[PDB]
Amino acid sequence: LIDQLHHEDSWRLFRILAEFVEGFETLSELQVPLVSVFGSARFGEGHPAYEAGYRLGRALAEAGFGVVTGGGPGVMEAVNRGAYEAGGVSVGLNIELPHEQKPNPYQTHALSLRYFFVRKVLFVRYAVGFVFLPGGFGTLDELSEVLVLLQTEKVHRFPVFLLDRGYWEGLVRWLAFLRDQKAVGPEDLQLFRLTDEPEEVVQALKA
Amino acid sequence: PLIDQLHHEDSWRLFRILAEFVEGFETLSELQVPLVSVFGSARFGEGHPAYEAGYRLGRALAEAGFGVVTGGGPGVMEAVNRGAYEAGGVSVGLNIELPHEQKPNPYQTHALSLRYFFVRKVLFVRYAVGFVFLPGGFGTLDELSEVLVLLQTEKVHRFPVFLLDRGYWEGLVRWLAFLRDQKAVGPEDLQLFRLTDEPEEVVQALKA
Amino acid sequence: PKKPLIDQLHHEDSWRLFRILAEFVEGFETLSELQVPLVSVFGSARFGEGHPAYEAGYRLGRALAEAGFGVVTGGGPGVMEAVNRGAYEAGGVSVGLNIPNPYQTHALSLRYFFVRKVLFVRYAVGFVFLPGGFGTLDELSEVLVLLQTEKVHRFPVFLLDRGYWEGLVRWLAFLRDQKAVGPEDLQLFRLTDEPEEVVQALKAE
Amino acid sequence: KPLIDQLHHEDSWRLFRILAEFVEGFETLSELQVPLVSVFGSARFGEGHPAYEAGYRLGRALAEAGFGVVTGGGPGVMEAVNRGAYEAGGVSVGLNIEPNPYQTHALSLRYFFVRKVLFVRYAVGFVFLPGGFGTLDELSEVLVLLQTEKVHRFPVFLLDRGYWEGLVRWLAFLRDQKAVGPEDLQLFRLTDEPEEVVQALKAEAP
Amino acid sequence: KKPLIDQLHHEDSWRLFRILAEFVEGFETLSELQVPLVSVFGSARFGEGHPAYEAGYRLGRALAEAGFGVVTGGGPGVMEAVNRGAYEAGGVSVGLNIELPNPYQTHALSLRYFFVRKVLFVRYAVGFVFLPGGFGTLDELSEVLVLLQTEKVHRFPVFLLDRGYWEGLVRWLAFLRDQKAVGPEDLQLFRLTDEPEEVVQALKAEAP
Amino acid sequence: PKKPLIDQLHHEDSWRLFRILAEFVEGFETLSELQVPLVSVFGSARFGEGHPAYEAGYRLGRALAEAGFGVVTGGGPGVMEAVNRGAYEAGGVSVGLNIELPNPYQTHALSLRYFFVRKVLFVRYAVGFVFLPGGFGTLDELSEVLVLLQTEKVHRFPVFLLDRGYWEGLVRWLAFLRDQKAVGPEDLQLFRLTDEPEEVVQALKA
Repeated sequence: LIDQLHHEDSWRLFRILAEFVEGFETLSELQVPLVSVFGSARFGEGHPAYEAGYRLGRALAEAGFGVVTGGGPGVMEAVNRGAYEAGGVSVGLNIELPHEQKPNPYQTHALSLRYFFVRKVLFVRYAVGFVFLPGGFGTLDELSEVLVLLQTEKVHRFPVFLLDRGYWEGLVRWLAFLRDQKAVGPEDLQLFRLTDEPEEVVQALKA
Repeated sequence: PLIDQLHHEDSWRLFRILAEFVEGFETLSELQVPLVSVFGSARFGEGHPAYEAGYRLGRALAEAGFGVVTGGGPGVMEAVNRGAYEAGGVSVGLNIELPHEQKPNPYQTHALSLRYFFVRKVLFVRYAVGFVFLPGGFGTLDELSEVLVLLQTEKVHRFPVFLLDRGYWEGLVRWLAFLRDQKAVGPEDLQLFRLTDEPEEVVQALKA
Repeated sequence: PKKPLIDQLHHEDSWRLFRILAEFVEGFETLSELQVPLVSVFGSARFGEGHPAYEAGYRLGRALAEAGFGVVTGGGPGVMEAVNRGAYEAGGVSVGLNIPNPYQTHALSLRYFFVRKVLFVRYAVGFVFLPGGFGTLDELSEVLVLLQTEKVHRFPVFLLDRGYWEGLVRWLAFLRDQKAVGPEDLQLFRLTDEPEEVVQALKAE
Repeated sequence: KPLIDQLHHEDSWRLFRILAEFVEGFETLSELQVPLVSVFGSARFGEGHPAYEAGYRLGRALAEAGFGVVTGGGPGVMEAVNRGAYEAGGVSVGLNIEPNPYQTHALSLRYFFVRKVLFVRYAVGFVFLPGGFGTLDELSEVLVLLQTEKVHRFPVFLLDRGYWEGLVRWLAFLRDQKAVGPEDLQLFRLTDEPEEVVQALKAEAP
Repeated sequence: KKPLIDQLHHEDSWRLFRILAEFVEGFETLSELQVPLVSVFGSARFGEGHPAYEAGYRLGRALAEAGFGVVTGGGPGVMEAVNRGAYEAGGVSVGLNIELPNPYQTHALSLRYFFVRKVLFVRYAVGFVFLPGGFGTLDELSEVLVLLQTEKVHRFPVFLLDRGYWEGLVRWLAFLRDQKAVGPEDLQLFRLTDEPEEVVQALKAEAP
Repeated sequence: PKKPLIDQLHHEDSWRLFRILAEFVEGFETLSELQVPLVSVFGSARFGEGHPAYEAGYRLGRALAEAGFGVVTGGGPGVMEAVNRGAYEAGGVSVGLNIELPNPYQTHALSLRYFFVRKVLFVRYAVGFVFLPGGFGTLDELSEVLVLLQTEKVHRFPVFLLDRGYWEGLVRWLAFLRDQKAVGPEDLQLFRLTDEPEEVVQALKA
């Protein structure tokens, strides 16, 4: 049987298990409500998405929320920074990639994960809401994931916001096409909300 | 006490999660044919273009010698499992347990029932030699965006990714091209997938 | 081909063990959430429609349901099916710990027999045994040991059909004569020919 | 508070204890390098009793024929079996339940169902001597497992014709009642001589 | 012919689960004891007749009568002396046996890993007594001193029986403090004493 | 108020144990993929630059890296840093098994949370072990090594104590243990005293 359980590669589960445990340990003991935030790892200082990210972080911490990001560069860094400097709780769920990049230096708690799926469960398990700033493959990845879990009711409902109407217009319309094709329910597009103001997102969560 | 702390951690959930991973590995590991993950709408039934196309793809892959792995649900997944099943090929369903349960189709040579989307998503890639996305909705988009990420960042081998039915994906691909003009995605990232109208082209690429 | 269940376990394959643990977790959630009092019943898997034990099984399930109790069986054919059927058709809560008859309100799907053994007693308010073979003797035997050694909370145990249990009960009296069992270990179970005497007894506790 | 009643779907640690016993038991038994015969008998019949003498001689002969013995590790007949095997230079295992001095290998278990798996997992044979509830409990489980094929097949022997007479005659009643298959009673053989048990086991082994 | 440690590999899951099992059983078994636990380690070679062995018995018994439970490495020699003394006195006698066990243990733990045994030795100890021994005893003593010095475990008195036997070692340790290799109060982590009675005496002076 | 590491181990918190198991996994992976022969080295964490111990450490590291060996230390300050620094600066592979809850001369810096995992990592791939003047930590590591070697719990490898003058008292006392018969005849041969890195290198070479 040595060959079977080998091709089974179950030993990979020790670390996967270590990652879940630490994650539950760390996130479950936080005292403030957690808001998961996402955005481009590539939009740095100056970029509208970065500035909006920093303002989002700041406002969330000053409202009592803690922020959970991938702890990477770009708007993630901006969001961690905004909440960090404001003194709020700032979590980073760092993913280990073949083409790394150091974790931003604005994490109150920093978790280092090897698997996206563990990182994904941790983004949802303790969230009172999710906010998506302009991003790329990774951001769409997270979004589509939350949409499914909500639409299918696998996880309790929670507010989902997409910041910057013009950036997301393209996706929203295709989703409307999906609704026209009857691929998604008649009320499924109301699972998320578009806005151009961070302040508006925070007010909505503050309730 | 710590009893409260351990309670908030809610780790007893891992027993089931682990059982599903272990069972999933034991099962898929034993299969002896290259496995192709296939996705499509759970709502487009018999008669619908996506369904017929799915039936043809399922049948073609089995003929070529591949086993198909789907979410075991209705619509295109059913058609894909059926095409494979009826051509005598290995047909796998990674059925997901939902609040408003859809019934598992009857065309699965191997059926697994999972409570967790993430476990199911892992089993979908761990043993795949390719991915085919047929018209679908939120469920399909979620699988597509996940695999694209895994390929873009290179966490898994760059196996072939196909999107069947050009006109259907047009909106998404154009928006992705916009993500490119914005530099939110790499210059070559749109080459991670191939858009096509011909099931034959997909099977041919996988055979090659 | 595929080996017997127990033999599929190898000291090398440790992760496989979590499949057993998860079965316990799931089983405990499923049965503990139920609020009706749960009475376990075991009996022959070969006595079908028209057999005395089957008819008795049907009357028992019915009476138990009529009384507000829930019944827990092995979920198979024979007197087992009779009991789930009698309870089920009377509007009672019917549970089956399946290793399946179509008379189950809650059908548990279990891979391991020993998890079932634990589930039969973890929430038991009583346990009734009807005419059966090895499986029934197996289950009765374990229940006596478990109670005799106090590995589980105490509950009444009834054996239905005096003539049928006769030989075994007498042999047990012999074991007591030999001093293999304690002075009052045979007081762990009660003998009766009436499903009504079983329901009365349980209601009285 | 009873062991079973302490089991809750949320108290993970109690579930890990079950895991721990499965791990240490499979690890210990699997590495033994002699065919393993399980033995069960009265915990109450100490030296002087005919079952004890029978158990002592059985373990002895077992050890001498190159078999290892696996008992519950308690007093009485179990002690006698371990002792007879131990004093003959043989491997002598005790699956102690939460212990006689004649155990070359001693396991500490809290969960009965785990011990029950370990009793049969590597069993090449199973012998039952005169006993009480514990003995009836183990025997009847082995027969169910052999009957429904939940474990590889292995011989089962009952020792002391006069003591098991009531139980056997009744199993015949069961077969006649047809609550048991035609050759299900054939799953075991009733005997008086421990030496033939060992002889028959050697015959069923190459 | 393979040493325990060399059999560990990141892919050999079962051996890592045995490590898991030893922690689970070790912590459960010891945590449930309702008597103050005092760990004792000494020569596995010195037998009946030798002072160390004799003193082990007095220690074992005196501890049991003062209401303390004893935890030893569970082997022969002085280890067995302590187990026997406490046991025959009706006290709680624990053995952390290593599968390289004396019959005087109220609870016998089967251990294969030296590092799991080391943790279990101090996890619940309210005192540690060291009798004349060899490599094993020095090893366990060094461990305790480092864990205490370093605050890796809660504090507890440490006693060394037989001022003569330990003479060479304590002076060398004194040399270390002279050399600044150790801190100003690190030699205070232990005390020499000639009779078991004294240790049980100093112990009785503890938590109210 | 938090407590010392060990006291944070509760019997009810079973899942937290996988963090330890994961640590071993990662540890075994990191170290086993290295191709250079790994020599574990231990010494005082207090003796810094200028202290004979530190200077001896630097030369030992240099000597081992130049001879082709990779060094493995606890990764801290004092003689540890000295050793890593000597090998690192000589272009050798420098490894530190750091307990993080680390000196700048490490090619590979492992981050460990459990000190007991580290103890296994110090010997699992050891081709040899060198101990320099130190205190409680060094003696603790020496003892464990001697015990694991004595009872053959790990493959044999050379153990060297550098600075005869400093180890004198300990070695003298150990000889006393042999007179007392607490240790075996050949047991003291498990280690060797030396006043120079070069003897260590010529030895490892052979």
